[PDB]
Amino acid sequence: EKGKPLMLNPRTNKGMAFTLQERQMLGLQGLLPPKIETQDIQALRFHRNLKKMTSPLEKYIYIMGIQERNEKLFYRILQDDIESLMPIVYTPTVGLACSQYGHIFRRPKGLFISISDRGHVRSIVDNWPENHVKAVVVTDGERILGLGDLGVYGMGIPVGKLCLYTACAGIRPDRCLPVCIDVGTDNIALLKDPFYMGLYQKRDRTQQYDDLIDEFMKAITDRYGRNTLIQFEDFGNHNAFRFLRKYREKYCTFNDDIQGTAAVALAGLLAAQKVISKPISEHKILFLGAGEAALGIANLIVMSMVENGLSEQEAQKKIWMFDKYGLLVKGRKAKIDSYQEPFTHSAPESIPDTFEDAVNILKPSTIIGVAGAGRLFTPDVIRAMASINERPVIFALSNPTAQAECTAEEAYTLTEGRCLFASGSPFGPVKLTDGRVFTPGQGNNVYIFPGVALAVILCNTRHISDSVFLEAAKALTSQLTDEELAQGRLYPPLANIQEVSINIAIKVTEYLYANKMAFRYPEPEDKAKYVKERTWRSEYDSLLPDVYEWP
Amino acid sequence: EKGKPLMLNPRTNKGMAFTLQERQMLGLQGLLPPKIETQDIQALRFHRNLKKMTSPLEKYIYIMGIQERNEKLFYRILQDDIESLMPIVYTPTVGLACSQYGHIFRRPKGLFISISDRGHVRSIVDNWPENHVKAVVVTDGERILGLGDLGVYGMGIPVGKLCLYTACAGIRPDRCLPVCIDVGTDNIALLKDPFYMGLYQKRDRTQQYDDLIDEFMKAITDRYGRNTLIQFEDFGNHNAFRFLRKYREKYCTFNDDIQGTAAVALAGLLAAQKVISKPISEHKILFLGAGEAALGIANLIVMSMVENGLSEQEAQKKIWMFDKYGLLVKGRKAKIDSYQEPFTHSAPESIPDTFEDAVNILKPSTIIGVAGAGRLFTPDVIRAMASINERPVIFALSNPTAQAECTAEEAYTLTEGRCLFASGSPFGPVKLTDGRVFTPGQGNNVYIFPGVALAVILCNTRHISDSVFLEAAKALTSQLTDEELAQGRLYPPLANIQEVSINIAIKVTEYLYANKMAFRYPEPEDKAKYVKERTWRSEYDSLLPDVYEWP
Amino acid sequence: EKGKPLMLNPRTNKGMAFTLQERQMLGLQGLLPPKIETQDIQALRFHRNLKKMTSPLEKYIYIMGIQERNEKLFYRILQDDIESLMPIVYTPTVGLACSQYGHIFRRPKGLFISISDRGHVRSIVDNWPENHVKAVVVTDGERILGLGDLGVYGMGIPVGKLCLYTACAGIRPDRCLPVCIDVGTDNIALLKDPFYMGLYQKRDRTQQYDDLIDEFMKAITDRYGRNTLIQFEDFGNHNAFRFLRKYREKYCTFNDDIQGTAAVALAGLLAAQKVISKPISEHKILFLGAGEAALGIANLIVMSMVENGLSEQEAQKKIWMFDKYGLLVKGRKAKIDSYQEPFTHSAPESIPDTFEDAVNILKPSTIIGVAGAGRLFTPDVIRAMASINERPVIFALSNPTAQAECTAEEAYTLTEGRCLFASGSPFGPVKLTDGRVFTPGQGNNVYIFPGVALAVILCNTRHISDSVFLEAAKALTSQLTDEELAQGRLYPPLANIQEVSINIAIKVTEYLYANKMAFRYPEPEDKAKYVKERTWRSEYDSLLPDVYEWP
Ligand SMILES: NC(=O)c1ccc[n+]([C@@H]2O[C@H](COP(=O)([O-])OP(=O)(O)OC[C@H]3O[C@@H](n4cnc5c(N)ncnc54)[C@H](O)[C@@H]3O)[C@@H](O)[C@H]2O)c1
Ligand SMILES: NC(=O)c1ccc[n+]([C@@H]2O[C@H](COP(=O)([O-])OP(=O)(O)OC[C@H]3O[C@@H](n4cnc5c(N)ncnc54)[C@H](O)[C@@H]3O)[C@@H](O)[C@H]2O)c1
Ligand SMILES: NC(=O)c1ccc[n+]([C@@H]2O[C@H](COP(=O)([O-])OP(=O)(O)OC[C@H]3O[C@@H](n4cnc5c(N)ncnc54)[C@H](O)[C@@H]3O)[C@@H](O)[C@H]2O)c1
Ligand SMILES: NC(=O)c1ccc[n+]([C@@H]2O[C@H](COP(=O)([O-])OP(=O)(O)OC[C@H]3O[C@@H](n4cnc5c(N)ncnc54)[C@H](O)[C@@H]3O)[C@@H](O)[C@H]2O)c1
Ligand SMILES: NC(=O)c1ccc[n+]([C@@H]2O[C@H](COP(=O)([O-])OP(=O)(O)OC[C@H]3O[C@@H](n4cnc5c(N)ncnc54)[C@H](O)[C@@H]3O)[C@@H](O)[C@H]2O)c1
Ligand SMILES: NC(=O)c1ccc[n+]([C@@H]2O[C@H](COP(=O)([O-])OP(=O)(O)OC[C@H]3O[C@@H](n4cnc5c(N)ncnc54)[C@H](O)[C@@H]3O)[C@@H](O)[C@H]2O)c1
Repeated sequence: EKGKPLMLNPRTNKGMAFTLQERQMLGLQGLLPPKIETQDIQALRFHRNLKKMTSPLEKYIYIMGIQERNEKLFYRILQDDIESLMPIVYTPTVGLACSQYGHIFRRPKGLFISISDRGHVRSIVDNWPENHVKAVVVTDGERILGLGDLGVYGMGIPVGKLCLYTACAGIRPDRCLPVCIDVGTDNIALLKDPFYMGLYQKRDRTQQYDDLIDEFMKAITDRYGRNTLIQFEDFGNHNAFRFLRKYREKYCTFNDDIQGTAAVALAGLLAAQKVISKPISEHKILFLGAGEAALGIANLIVMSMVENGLSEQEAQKKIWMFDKYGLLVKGRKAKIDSYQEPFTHSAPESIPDTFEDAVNILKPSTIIGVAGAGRLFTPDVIRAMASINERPVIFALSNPTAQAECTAEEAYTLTEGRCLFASGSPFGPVKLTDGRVFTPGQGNNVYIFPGVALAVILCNTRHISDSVFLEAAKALTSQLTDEELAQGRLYPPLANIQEVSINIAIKVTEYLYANKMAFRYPEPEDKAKYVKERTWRSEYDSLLPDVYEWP
Repeated sequence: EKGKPLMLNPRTNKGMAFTLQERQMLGLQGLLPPKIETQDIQALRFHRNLKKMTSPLEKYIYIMGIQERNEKLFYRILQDDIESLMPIVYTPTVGLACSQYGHIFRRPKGLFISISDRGHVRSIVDNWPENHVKAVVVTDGERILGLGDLGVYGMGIPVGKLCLYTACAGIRPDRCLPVCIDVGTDNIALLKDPFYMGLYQKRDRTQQYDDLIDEFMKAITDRYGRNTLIQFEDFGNHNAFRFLRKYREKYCTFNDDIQGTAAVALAGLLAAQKVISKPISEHKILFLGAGEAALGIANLIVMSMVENGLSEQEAQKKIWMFDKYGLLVKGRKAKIDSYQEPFTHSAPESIPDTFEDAVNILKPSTIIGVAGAGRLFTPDVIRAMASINERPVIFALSNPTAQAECTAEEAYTLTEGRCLFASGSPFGPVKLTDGRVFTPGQGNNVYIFPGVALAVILCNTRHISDSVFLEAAKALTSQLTDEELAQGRLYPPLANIQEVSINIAIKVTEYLYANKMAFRYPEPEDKAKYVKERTWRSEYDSLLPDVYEWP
Repeated sequence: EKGKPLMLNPRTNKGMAFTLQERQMLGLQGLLPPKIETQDIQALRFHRNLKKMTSPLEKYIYIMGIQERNEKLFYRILQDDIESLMPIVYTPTVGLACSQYGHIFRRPKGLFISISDRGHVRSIVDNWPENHVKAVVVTDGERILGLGDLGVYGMGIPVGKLCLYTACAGIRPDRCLPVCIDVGTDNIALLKDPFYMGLYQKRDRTQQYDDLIDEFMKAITDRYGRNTLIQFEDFGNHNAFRFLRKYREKYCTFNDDIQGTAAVALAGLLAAQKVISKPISEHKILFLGAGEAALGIANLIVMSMVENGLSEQEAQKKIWMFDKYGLLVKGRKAKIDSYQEPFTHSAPESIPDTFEDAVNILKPSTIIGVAGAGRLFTPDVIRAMASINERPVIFALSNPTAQAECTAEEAYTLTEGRCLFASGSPFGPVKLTDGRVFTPGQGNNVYIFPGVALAVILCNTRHISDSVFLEAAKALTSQLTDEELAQGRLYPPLANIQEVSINIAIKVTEYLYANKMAFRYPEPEDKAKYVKERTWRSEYDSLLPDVYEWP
């Protein structure tokens, strides 16, 4: 309306950016200090206030406070210094906040559906004020980064993720809905806490759990549409793979942990090859770890191979996996699951009892660290790759840094700068002795999920096939310039995650349309112009009314 | 209404306290974490959080964020630890916040009137969303405590002041209005700060300034009534006195800086007399300082004296003042003003050039430190007094602690535990070589204004005479129990400022009616029941609609 | 929200129908009489009330007052007695209301755009409180039926028109937008009336007029979309045709006055052919009149013919027209326009000076009365036709009844019950000397536009081709059951216009998809289920919030 409510609403509050005319006309005069500020000035104010801040957590609390008060300024701010603000609002720090959730808590943020609510999920869904919701991010808080099961504190994740859907892709904030399904928590620490904000019960694993997810899926589509994008996040391996399969062809869904991961990784391996043009038949990849990330990446790698001329079987034979019980080999005592068998091959004559051994026995051309257990890519493992291959492809994806398999410096120096390196955690440029400076790239999931979400939404796509991620991967790598690829950059600078994201969305829409997966039909001729035109801008909208005379 | 709006309104918002029933029936189910908490658990969480807090400003930012999200909880917390929180929300920490204003600024909190809006102050005033305003606190921010002129940053004062009107007296927050008039600022640190939130101009001191205060005075009573309590604060000596003189008989107004000061001070003295019972005529009071506070406490002392059998001229002659220029003598080169004149006596035979000399030449039985210039109550002046009087009354009121004229330990030790001591800033017990524990009291204004504002509001009083303050002083001193005086306390424990404030309310109302100053006329027989029956409680209200069958 | 606002909103207001539960839980308990009624009792009360009503205008004022207080009830009532109410709400009574407008005026009901607001039409358009508008009906009020130019009083037309879009087709009322453009009025009775509610100026006919229609056309699609259904009505021949030509391929628009007329008419003829099966080439149609309606039905006949094996030139030659100036002959002094030209044939040897002569000289097998000038189908012309044709097709379409060319009794009696008859205005059975009951049908547009608007809306069609109307005509005629034709009905009973309208919807959608005219592409397999699944129901919705325990 007019007056105060205009200020108590973040979707409208312009704060001191309300002009004099607006303050006067809207009944705000006197309610704000005597100075009128522009959006530029407000961003400049926050930047300074955040600049002189210590912890990433306090930076988080402060910036998220800006979102609950002024959504336009908040995105302007976060878009003005996205490279550094992204890890605060999301990526690494959000996980710190999910730990303090309840202690740092100040104001709710999304939609909470508890197992106690079973049978009434649509009523809870109908309580969501937004009518035109296009992008939903769900989590049950069961697996938050390396923090484990945080219960309802996991809500901090979808919130931060959606923050990026908007900041990078330009997806409308009002059409985004963060959701957290509370079925209980297995984290005893939380259960004991009297300030815990969730169901005081152990994670319900009964059928009720499955039915509740079904209900929630149905309820969301019933009100918002069968094509409403629903992305699972931090669900817990078993549920994440099975729900992905169970719904992928029934709803517009996908799990970023499995597929976004798979695509960012593939994108790296693709930029590598653009360097060492060697027969795809000349590749053998070794995985340090055989879990969620490893499986998603293998599967998408295999798909890249097949589409190039190799059988499914052939593609999978060039992929080996080494988890905490050693090389995933046919018959081994340690058990192997469905998703793993395709990569569980016949034991070599020499069964390694060390990754370094495997690296020597199997002789892979590429190594991928997804074990999340420290520097397991020892100098012995490293130099044992630089010796085996002219240009070793080394991927240490385990986060946070302390968990990585190795640093960039380790990789580069130990390989005299002949390795193609990339990691999940950031590392600065490694300037060796000869003067060479190698700028390593970080394979962050944000390169993929935002542009893929927008493309699917703008094309009214109702089902997301894995082929869209291969397409996505390809689209990311195609962004890398010559010079970028010449300095060890297997990823475009995170500083332009925006145009990279649009470019990715544009390419993906072109793909959806050409493969009849799109349904917004008076089909655009210029898919670029199309996408570019539908991106939400953080610019403030003028509120004045059109007043004119009359002849 | 119901739904989100209910949560976005601090007056109604009860956070995790809304019951399941309320959430369901109100359209909130799903917008809040699946946990039901009590105001007790809530208070408990924020308390524990605040305990583990380092800096006070942080503490202030934290707690002021609760007040902007859940008013009830805020006052609940504030009242749960009144003594420790009052100084954060107001008393001393608030002044630190005013210097920060613009840096810490999260959301606006009061009504801003600028000399730019002259002629249109009513419009601004009509923008205030509350219709039944009973208590206004104004400031032009010209003299915030020791910080000086902080322009519009002075708003933090009326805001914190009012928090206490509510916290101690039970004055309904929705009937409180924090006001700040911006007529320019003389502070060059401000005029040059690009993120300053006020008018970039030197303080206007022309007729427009006076005209604007009148306009504001008329605009406020026009909308809310002529009996609307308007309290001035941190205005700057010349204006504070003259405006006090100019409207005290035209409106319902008072100046806590002048009048509330005179009452807590005077109430300390009255407390002392419970020990030193000698005739009032035998008193001689020497003031370290001759400013606003010296002239305030002095004039009120005179009245207590005059009302005790002394002519007004004699009363005046029992008081002496020593500013920076030395003893306020008749004829001194150092200029003397109209308000000091009555205390500028003829020069004694021995004119001191030092306060120690003065203490000697006049041998006052009472000394009041109000110069705000550090320890001017030298260990010698102290002892001088202990030798001139059996139980000397030493009042070191200058704040903050660093400006205090001396300390608890100082005074008590240098007097052997004979002196009766009081100070502006706090000091903990002073245990002596003989094991005698001496707990001094603090002369904080918060003792007077809360209970006095509520009495005036509830009686529909239209004017406040100094006699009302004399009565508050006597009402406060009557709160002192034998024991606390047996401990050195010249005031009741600040720990229970609530009841002390209510009891002062009941006292002053009784006096107002009895003196035909009250206008709420169906006059109560039990003034106690009357006051207590009208205090605002912090208890959450039930928001559940009445559902029942129809027989 | 809840409370009074819920009752002041016709969309939500359910009057005495709100349940006790809803009243209690919604804050209405006490604001409504202590009685709970059903929509059935409600409908029943207003029905009985309306039965005991004398004049139709009263009936209109009454019922239009229900629509402004309770939308659901309104459509419930309207649909409970569709045949008798349609003529009150629209068809004929509505025109009477337009003359009264300003006298009967209670509350505004649509969107008013004035030539005064040129350049600012978007602003006005943005003021419309509905965001998802699917159907707009525009009129400049230049030609309201027989009443002529009624300026802004023409608003009553789009309003009543739309009531039927909803009543018969099930098009959601909140997605309907009645529009009236005021560019001045030529009516002197209006220009002089001091209580006139429009612009006191003669109709603008300069470029500004054309410019304003464009502006309106662009402003409407700008906000709601390019596929937004915009229907023109009562515009005035020249404009209605030219604007129809100008935008039919630019926007999603049609003119019911031209196109809907041509379809009900033509659908009557098609019905007749179910009796007179002779080859289409053997048909000869003579028109009494050569205006908008004659040119509409003619052109659509041509298309049905052309699509049946006739060249377009021949089709045209099977039609003849007789305006006020006599037979439309080649060379006649009486001017002939571009639209009549194709039906202005070379003069026969015997040029009639009378329609009876014409009927003789051309011996048409079909005659259509569209001159709006009373009984021009003289008892002689009638018999002439009955002697020229075994079963002559006589269509007296001029309205109201007084302008009809002849009557049911007339035609049937003067033909011995051989003629196939249809009329614009209603006529009850015509029982004959032999006891043969002849129930004629009425060619009301309400047969076509409702079902056609819904088909176009649901298919996201962006343009409407005459072929769509040809299809509506064939879709309607297919509704006719043997029996009703056995009774003389050349159209289905207006009593069941609902299903007849839905069935026409399902038919036209099937045609739209099949001809690549639809754009809602996840194309339904069961178009019937698709249409029926999207009709708006008049049933009251439950407003009770979901309350339940937590196990
Ligand atoms: N974009 C990215 O950078 C990105 C994306 C997804 C996951 N990751 C990282 O991948 C790591 C693993 O994630 P996940 O979801 O696959 O986990 P997971 O728990 O599903 O699997 C971890 C695997 O590592 C193996 N492992 C653990 N300790 C080992 C050890 N000491 N020696 C050998 N193998 C060991 C386990 O057997 C297991 O198979 C995490 O650190 C995560 O940060 C990075
Ligand atoms: N052929 C055309 O180009 C055409 C046709 C009809 C209407 N329109 C215009 O489009 C508007 C209405 O169409 P629409 O809303 O379906 O848009 P759209 O068709 O351009 O977008 C397609 C889908 O993407 C979604 N979307 C767009 N931007 C989004 C964002 N930034 N964040 C999240 N989701 C987003 C929409 O909800 C929609 O479901 C109207 O204003 C109209 O002027 C264009
Ligand atoms: N309730 C309380 O405890 C309370 C209330 C009000 C004021 N105060 C304190 O009183 C002090 C002064 O307040 P004010 O508003 O009257 O100030 P003011 O500026 O109006 O007056 C200060 C006076 O002290 C004199 N002075 C300054 N330095 C001196 C020196 N070195 N030696 C002797 N005299 C000196 C000045 O001449 C001046 O007359 C402040 O520090 C304030 O904290 C305490
Ligand atoms: N004789 C009686 O005891 C009597 C007579 C009439 C009405 N009432 C009751 O009083 C209520 C309304 O009357 P009222 O509001 O004028 O009360 P009031 O007349 O008792 O209060 C006197 C004044 O003090 C103000 N006030 C009361 N509590 C306040 C608070 N906590 N904070 C700030 N200002 C406060 C009021 O606004 C009023 O101007 C009604 O609900 C009615 O039930 C009592
Ligand atoms: N669905 C229906 O039943 C329906 C639909 C549309 C129009 N109509 C009726 O058709 C009539 C005309 O509508 P229109 O919009 O085409 O009108 P119009 O003014 O555009 O055309 C009327 C034509 O009739 C001719 N005419 C007038 N008097 C004549 C006379 N005395 N003898 C011979 N010809 C004469 C005129 O020359 C003119 O060409 C109206 O009365 C209207 O009620 C019925
Ligand atoms: N494949 C499917 O069957 C499918 C796919 C996605 C969403 N949905 C459902 O559709 C709903 C929202 O989609 P939609 O509104 O675009 O529907 P829709 O796509 O089925 O309807 C097509 C068009 O017709 C309009 N429309 C429908 N009924 C109307 C009516 N009665 N009156 C006037 N206009 C009407 C709509 O506004 C839309 O522009 C959601 O609640 C969702 O559950 C169904």
